Amino acid sequence: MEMQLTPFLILLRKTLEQLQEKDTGNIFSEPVPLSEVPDYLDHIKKPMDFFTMKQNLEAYRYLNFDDFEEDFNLIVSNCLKYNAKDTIFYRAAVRLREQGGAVLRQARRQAEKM
Ligand SMILES: COc1ccccc1C(=O)Nc1cc2c(cc1N1CCCC1)n(C)c(=O)n2C
Repeated sequence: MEMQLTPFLILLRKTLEQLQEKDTGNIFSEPVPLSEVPDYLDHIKKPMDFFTMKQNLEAYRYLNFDDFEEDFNLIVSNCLKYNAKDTIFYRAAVRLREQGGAVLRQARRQAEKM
C-alpha cells in the first residue's frame, strides 16, 4: 500500500533531485511552452519535464522504479525527436541521457536493496 511505499518514494524524491541537477541549461524543468512551440503536440504524444515528474511523484503516479525511469526517458527522447541534431536542445538531451543514466543506474541498485 501507499504507507509501505514511503521509503521507496523517499528514494525517488532524492533520485529526481539528482536528475534535475543535471539540467544545467534549465531547459528540462518546466513543460515545453506551447505558447512558444505551438506545434509541439503535433509531434510529441506525451510531453515530460522535471516539474511534471515532481507533480507525478507527489501524486502517487510512480509506484515502481520502471514507471519513474520511463518518464525520465521521455524527457530525453521527446527532445531528440522534436529537435534537429545541430541544436542546443539535441546536444543537451544527449548530455542529459548520459548523466541522468548514471544517476538512475545507482538509484536502481539502491531500490533493489528495498
Ligand atoms: C521559455 O521558453 C521560451 C521562451 C521564449 C521563446 C522560446 C522558448 C522556447 O522555445 N522554450 C523551449 C523550447 C523547447 C524546450 C524547452 C524550452 N524552454 C523551457 C524553459 C526554457 C526553455 N525543449 C526541451 C524543447 O525540446 N524545446 C523545443
